[PDB]
Amino acid sequence: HMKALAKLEPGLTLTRVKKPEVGHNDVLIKIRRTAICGTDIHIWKWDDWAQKTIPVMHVGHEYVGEIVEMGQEVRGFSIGDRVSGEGHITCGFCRNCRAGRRHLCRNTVGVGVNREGAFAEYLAIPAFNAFKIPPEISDDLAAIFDPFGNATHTALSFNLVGEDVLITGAGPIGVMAVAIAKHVGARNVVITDINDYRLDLARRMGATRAVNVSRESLRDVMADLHMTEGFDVGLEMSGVPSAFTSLLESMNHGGKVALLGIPPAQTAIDWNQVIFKGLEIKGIYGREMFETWYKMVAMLQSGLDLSPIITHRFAVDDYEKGFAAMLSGESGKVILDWA
Amino acid sequence: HMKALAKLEPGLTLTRVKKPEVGHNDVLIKIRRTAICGTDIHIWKWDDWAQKTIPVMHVGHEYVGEIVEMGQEVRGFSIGDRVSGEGHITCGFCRNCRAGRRHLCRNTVGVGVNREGAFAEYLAIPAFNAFKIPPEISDDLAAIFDPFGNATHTALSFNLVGEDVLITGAGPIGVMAVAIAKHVGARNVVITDINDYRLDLARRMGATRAVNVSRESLRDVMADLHMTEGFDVGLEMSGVPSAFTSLLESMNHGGKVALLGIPPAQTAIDWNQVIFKGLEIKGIYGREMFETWYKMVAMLQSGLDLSPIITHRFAVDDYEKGFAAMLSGESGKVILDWA
Ligand SMILES: [Ca+2]
Ligand SMILES: [Ca+2]
Ligand SMILES: [Ca+2]
Ligand SMILES: [Ca+2]
Ligand SMILES: [Zn+2]
Ligand SMILES: [Zn+2]
Repeated sequence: HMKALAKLEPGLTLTRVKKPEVGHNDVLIKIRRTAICGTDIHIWKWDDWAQKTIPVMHVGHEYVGEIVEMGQEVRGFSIGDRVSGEGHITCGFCRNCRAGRRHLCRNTVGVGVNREGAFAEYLAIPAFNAFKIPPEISDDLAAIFDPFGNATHTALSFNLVGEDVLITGAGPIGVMAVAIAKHVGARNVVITDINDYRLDLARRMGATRAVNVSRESLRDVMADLHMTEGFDVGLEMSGVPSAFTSLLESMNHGGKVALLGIPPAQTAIDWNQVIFKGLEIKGIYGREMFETWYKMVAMLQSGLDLSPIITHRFAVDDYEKGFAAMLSGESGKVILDWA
Repeated sequence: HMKALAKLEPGLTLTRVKKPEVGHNDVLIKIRRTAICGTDIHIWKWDDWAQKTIPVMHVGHEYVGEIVEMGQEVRGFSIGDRVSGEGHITCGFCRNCRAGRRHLCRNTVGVGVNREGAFAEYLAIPAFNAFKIPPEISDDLAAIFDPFGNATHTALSFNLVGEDVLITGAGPIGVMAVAIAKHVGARNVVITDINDYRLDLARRMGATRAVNVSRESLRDVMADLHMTEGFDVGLEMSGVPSAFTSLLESMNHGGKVALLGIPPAQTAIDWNQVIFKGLEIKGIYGREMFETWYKMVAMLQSGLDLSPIITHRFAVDDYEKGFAAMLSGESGKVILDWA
């Protein structure tokens, strides 16, 4: 049996459950660190989709661990390799899985959502959903590779060299996009939100301005920076309609927009912004490919500093405090330690 | 004095007006052919914007003619050169005009809208808004260079080689985009509308299928062509919300969308189509640059056949019949002759 954080009955209980089975193509991962994700607080809340999807089962899916066992068909891994992995495990043999487009596999299950999650001592997943972490990258950073991949997918969508970048949303992914943008040559990087704590973190991660748009005018900020013509690149991270609206209004002619945050169903936009300015809008799908993760590793190996994004660390026994910190909204990523 | 087609009092009267003045940087064009544009029928109707903007003045802006006079500062033109030209004349000396982005000039006037138009024996415009037509291109084709430029701007936005292309809207610009798409290597080219006449013209210009979506199911058509995965490229020409909705639903993963038609203000779209499929959406601004027109000439010189797009020709005295044909909706482009 193994210790785990489960939805036994809101909240999560520190339960105890049997270890997972290892198929012919599975790796067995002994978990070292797990981050608390935005999906996780929905489960903790026993909220909308939480009451509709969780089997009731331990949750979680942002993790790093060391391989302790593998099936007899697993290729390319040693016992002892440190790995992180994706949030959704796929079939691995369909045409789409075989070509790396596992976001297209017709049989995806969510780790910690549809099946056993990473909030347990041991995690079994298919080898093709695992990603080896090199020893120069810490466990805490490895544990957030999945949201880092979304930030990278969004922020590297366009060339940023000497470009002015607007980011709407200072959640963890938006804050990582700030640091990426400066790393890859952006000029002005302006991020907006309504949370002073999250924006202060963004400033510490290199934002030119971190603008609380309920306290300060984005237009004023642009005039302060001598860029009244508008931004070259906009990364929409929040999914909030007013943020999207303000981002489109703030783009210059020929501006490029990456859409990561998911708008509500009846979101109307001013398509005159898109057409008259010739904007390019690119949807950033949720489940990035491992080619993104290889660029992630390379950036970390080049001195990209993501460390400020980790604001709280707790032992797994003290998981209650980690969800509290996440809930306040005054946190970056929160790490649970399983040592 | 010169003969002209004016809004003297709905409809347009064959009036008689003084010739235009020639500034230092103007060319004076003796008009040969003029096409009836979608803006023109709005003026003929005395409709929404027509009652709000026309000075009451001769209208029109799709033209070809021969230069008969020029100002003393005009460069690069001979008396006798055949020219077409853009729908909006600009200042020509601002930073944006000097770099060819006259769609960005802060002082643009609409030919036949804000100022004297092309429905007259003589037309004066700034030399930098004129474009020389080579002798191997007929006058009738030259007269439609402006909508042809919009079709080219839209259809060449993406690489089409071996790609399946969906075009929504079989107006003249959509029909020209069909012929362009096949010329530049597209595989399946499917166009939709609700007008059987316009679709039949599209079929004659090379459409794989021309689908009346009130009589026939686009989904059925795609299953007939073994492309259930969806289209690679979608060109939205109509501005109709249901057409836009159906186009987004019909794109495959990684699909590319060019947005030429202008949606109504409160158009909501399903952004899940954009994000989950990773679609790329590009706004096609109304006033394309002359780099587009040079590609247009090159395609015509390579055997692109636009001739079927001209469905009616009338003398200028018989202009009443030309507006009648345009109004029925059973026409391609309609040419008025001024010889
Ligand atoms: Ca991810
Ligand atoms: Ca710039
Ligand atoms: Ca045009
Ligand atoms: Ca295809
Ligand atoms: Zn699969
Ligand atoms: Zn200008």
